[PDB]
Amino acid sequence: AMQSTSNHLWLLSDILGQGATANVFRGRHKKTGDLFAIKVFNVQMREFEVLKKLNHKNIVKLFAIEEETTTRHKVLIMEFCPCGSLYTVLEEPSNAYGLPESEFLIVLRDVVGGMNHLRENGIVHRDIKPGNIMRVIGEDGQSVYKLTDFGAARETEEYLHPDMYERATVDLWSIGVTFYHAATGSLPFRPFEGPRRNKEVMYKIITGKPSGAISGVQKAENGPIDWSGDMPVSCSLSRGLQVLLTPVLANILEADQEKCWGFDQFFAETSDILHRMVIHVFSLQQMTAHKIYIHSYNTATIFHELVYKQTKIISSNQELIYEGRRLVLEPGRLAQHFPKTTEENPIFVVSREPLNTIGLIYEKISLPKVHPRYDLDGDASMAKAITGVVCYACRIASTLLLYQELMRKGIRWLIELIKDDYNETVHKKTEVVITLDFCIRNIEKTVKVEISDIHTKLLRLSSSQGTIETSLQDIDSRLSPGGSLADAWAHQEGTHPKDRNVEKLQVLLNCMTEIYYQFKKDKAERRLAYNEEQIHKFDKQKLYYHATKAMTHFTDECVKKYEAFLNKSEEWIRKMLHLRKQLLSLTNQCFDIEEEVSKYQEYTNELQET
Ligand SMILES: CCOC(=O)c1cc2c(=O)c3cc(C(C)C)ccc3oc2nc1N
Repeated sequence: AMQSTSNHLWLLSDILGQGATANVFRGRHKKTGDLFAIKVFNVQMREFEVLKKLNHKNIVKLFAIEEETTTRHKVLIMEFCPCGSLYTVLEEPSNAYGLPESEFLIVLRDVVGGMNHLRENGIVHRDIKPGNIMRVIGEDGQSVYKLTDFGAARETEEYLHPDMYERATVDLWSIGVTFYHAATGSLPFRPFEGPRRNKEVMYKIITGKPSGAISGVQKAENGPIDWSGDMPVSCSLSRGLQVLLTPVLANILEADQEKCWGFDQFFAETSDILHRMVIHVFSLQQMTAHKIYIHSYNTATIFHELVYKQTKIISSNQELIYEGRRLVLEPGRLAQHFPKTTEENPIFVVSREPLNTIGLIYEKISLPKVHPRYDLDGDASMAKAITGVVCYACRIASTLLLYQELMRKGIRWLIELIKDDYNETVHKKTEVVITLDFCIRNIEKTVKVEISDIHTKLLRLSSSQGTIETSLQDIDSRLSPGGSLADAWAHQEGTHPKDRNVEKLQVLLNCMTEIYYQFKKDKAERRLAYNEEQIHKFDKQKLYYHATKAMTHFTDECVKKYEAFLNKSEEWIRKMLHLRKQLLSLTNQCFDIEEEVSKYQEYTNELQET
């Protein structure tokens, strides 16, 4: 069967949504064949017309309105979103523990712009949720998010207000729940098992929320509630974004609506975050990657303060390396004039004073046990959770490999940087002995024409200078490829891209995703055949074997060699800082000596009787 209008037609199997006042399917155009969303509604045209006049990038554009053939049902033709809704995107195991940062900033940008455009024209939306946010591919390949379903008539639950759960600011609540869900991959207020079951406990978590906290989870049967005003360790965003995002959520999820943040200050603080640029920085001594969110007009002084807040490194000790060479940021240089940085090519921050080692902080997760009981909904949910765990193992393994590669590149540049400091001091020593060993014979040039006070002390300069000479060659001996500061252990420890460990985990991940997606098809068709049933259980045992092999290769290879590379890197960090301290001493001694040679080059020239 298929219904139609004057210009469109649509089957019934291609159904996307159904209500009591309208029914939404996908359909074509009789004259063009393009795909459109069709809301067959099953006076009121007043608000339909003013909604038809809208035109914004982040709004599902309501095209036209027509009449159906059989019944004169007033239908609405809308824009079709093949990629689905944000709720659909948050169910792919790649986003099980949070969206990527670039996609998260896209969501925050399009949602805020769409809501501002609705308040600007005076349209209210009660339940803003990931289901009401659609995804459409833009002309530049990047996702574009559009709003829909704002205006209906009736007769979710986890996104309601404490005033409303007993059955704008009230809508800003569902925004904070949506943004926490998109950033963490999970709901902020989770009772034990489904919130639909412990609906009475949900009211306890919402109204009894302490100020400043954003999360509350009950991890046991009738147990307690773990509160936190901080993002979980499994969050996909960087700490530079979490520090700017957390106060927004904490002050828009405020219980008493008298102290909600308000949309005006909300739109201002969000636009402040979106107008910022990102600068990738990598702490070589701490082995940590960072993303500094700074405005295009701030100075390098504020940049050093943000690096301090992420690393506890005093701005007076921050020394920067970029593309092999030094990087001196003037205290007034604007941020938009810095060198452009990526995750693969960041700015390296190092301090002359010793720093502790951290590495990568991730939450150790195990595999959940698979239930041999045949259950379409149970195995579909189990497959989703276990595939998201392997996705998390893929992301951590790729991050560990990037850390090791950035350590290898940063260490190489640091050694070639110390080499330049060495060749600078030798150039200065050779610049001052050219007058020391010269003026000492200028003295004896006058002797053959008391004075021993100069000689018996000037010889104490070359005495204290040859000690620097043998101390410089000892420093150079460590910079030799066989010295104590070798560069080969980085090529011997840890994992390399030629190992292709990330590709092996992604291959097992694609097999698990194929099985999970087939389980997603099985859950819909609530009954399977005998042969399809055996295939379902065969692939479930294959899910266990796939994830077991993935976790085994991850811990017994990716993690183990990473810990060995990091542990061997800490002793090289200590020895490197020891060499920089000695070289700085041998450097300043040449300066304190060159002022004495300049002091005695003129004392030997007395006044003459002329
Ligand atoms: C009332 C507003 O609803 C839309 O406007 C709209 C919605 C959707 C979808 O939820 C959708 C879902 C899927 C999967 C569940 C299979 C696939 C394609 C979809 O495409 C959509 N297009 C729309 N225009």
